[PDB]
Amino acid sequence: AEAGITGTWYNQLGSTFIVTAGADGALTGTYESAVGNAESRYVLTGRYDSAPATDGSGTALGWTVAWKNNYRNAHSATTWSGQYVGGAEARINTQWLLTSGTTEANAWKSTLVGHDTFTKVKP
Amino acid sequence: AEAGITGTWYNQLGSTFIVTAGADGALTGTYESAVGNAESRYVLTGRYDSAPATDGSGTALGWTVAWKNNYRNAHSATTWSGQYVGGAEARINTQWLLTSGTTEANAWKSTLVGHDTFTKV
Amino acid sequence: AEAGITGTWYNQLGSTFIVTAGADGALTGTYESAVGNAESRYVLTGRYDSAPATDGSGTALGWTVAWKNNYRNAHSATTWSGQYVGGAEARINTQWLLTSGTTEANAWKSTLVGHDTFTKVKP
Amino acid sequence: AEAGITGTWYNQLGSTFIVTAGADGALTGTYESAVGNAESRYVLTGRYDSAPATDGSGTALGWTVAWKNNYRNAHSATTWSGQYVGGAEARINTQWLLTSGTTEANAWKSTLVGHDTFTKV
Ligand SMILES: O=C(O)CCCC[C@@H]1SC[C@@H]2NC(=O)N[C@@H]21
Ligand SMILES: O=C(O)CCCC[C@@H]1SC[C@@H]2NC(=O)N[C@@H]21
Ligand SMILES: O=C(O)CCCC[C@@H]1SC[C@@H]2NC(=O)N[C@@H]21
Ligand SMILES: O=C(O)CCCC[C@@H]1SC[C@@H]2NC(=O)N[C@@H]21
Repeated sequence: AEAGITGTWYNQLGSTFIVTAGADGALTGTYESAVGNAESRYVLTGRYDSAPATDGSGTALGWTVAWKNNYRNAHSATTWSGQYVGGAEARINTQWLLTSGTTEANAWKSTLVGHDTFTKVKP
Repeated sequence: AEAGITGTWYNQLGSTFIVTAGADGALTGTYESAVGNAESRYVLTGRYDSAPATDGSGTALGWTVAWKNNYRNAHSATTWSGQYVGGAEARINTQWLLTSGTTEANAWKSTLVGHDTFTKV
Repeated sequence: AEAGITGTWYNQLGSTFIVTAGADGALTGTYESAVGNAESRYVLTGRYDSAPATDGSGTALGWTVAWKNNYRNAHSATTWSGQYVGGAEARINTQWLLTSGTTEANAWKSTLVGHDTFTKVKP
Repeated sequence: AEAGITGTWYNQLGSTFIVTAGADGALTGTYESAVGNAESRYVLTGRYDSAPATDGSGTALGWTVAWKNNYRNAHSATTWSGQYVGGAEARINTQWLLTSGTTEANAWKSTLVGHDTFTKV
């Protein structure tokens, strides 16, 4: 649900995700990573299922962050694909892909894969 | 500059991707899939490096599509992560993650992974 | 190390992994999954770095299980790629790919991706 | 039966894969990579469906290579998961995970993902 997704979330690495879920299925906010070639906040944009199933299923969503802001440019972008599970302890479970720009030759080693779990902070 | 990312692209499955790249890094557009539980167009939003390195490297980017529109709701979302290479034959080489909303018990098989290559041909 | 890897391991889904690490970098054993179209034990084969780095790095390894035994055939195979971290609480952290045989047409949806963490049981 | 998996295959990077498939599902052989921190041949072991479905589907399989041999030790291992399709032009279509041994702090960037297509050409 939008209200459930909107808020401040943190993951196991200590990164911060601030997001607003719009009525049209949109997600906008900023992301701050605790690791990597990144500093300060970066803009994020994404989409989510604004009409999930009426059962105990998670709400599918995803977002992207290109790691360029006014202070650094890492020449990379990460996309997180996962689901939102609301409740007393709401979590967003994801798997992500991080692609770095490379020459054709090194293209075989351009993408990392991992997974992150986010916990919502009260409010 | 010289990022002919804006345009209509097609992938090996015959899906169509129409995007606009903004000077500061935004990507907006619509996606139409030739396969799956989808029909007509869906809204996409992403980001790209608006200042790629000045060496022979590609431009990293990514975008998301939540598979809900006025015709169907597949309760899933796909994110594509990859890089753009321009020139005579410009291509966008990606790897994607498709997550469906499941119950806890089926969370272990909620995500598919694949790769798509787009061209303007 | 071989001695450290050899043993019985379980993951968060309740699946069992019994393995022997050979001096030549080989892994052989059986796997029993708590979920899926599987029943009883399946043979597994893999390899590991028999000469890791002398630091606090994990030992890279991977193994495969084709889901066919004398009782079922799911027409699929899973490969786990990860690292072994030994110590008092040794763990094997992995990411896996599960490919199902399909017709060319449905090949775009043939592979699932996930991650599993294994805990070693005493002995 | 009719699984011409045994043989010498090559992928788009020019790497060579020589494998033998056993009647009960084992795969054994050697791998030589044209890229990376590797040189000469490495041992591979895997498994495949020795009884694939009798419809027009491919044969699922997978194999592992730990990148250590008498010449180099890259402290990494790659696993390829995919399916074999035979016929005039037989191919093995895969997705792979390459994990390097890291310290805890760098565990978040320990794994690369990619895709390789093999042919006997
Ligand atoms: O190093 C880079 O190229 C940019 C920073 C990447 C940080 C990654 S994105 C996935 C993972 N989750 C995080 O919170 N941070 C890392
Ligand atoms: O079935 C669904 O859940 C919605 C359609 C999914 C279509 C996928 S997304 C990745 C791949 N690339 C495409 O162009 N279409 C498929
Ligand atoms: O359903 C199938 O095709 C065969 C069983 C798959 C079980 C998978 S493999 C990865 C994950 N980890 C487990 O312990 N079980 C599931
Ligand atoms: O650099 C290393 O760690 C060892 C060599 C890795 C080579 C990889 S494995 C996947 C891809 N396919 C190949 O044929 N080679 C690269």
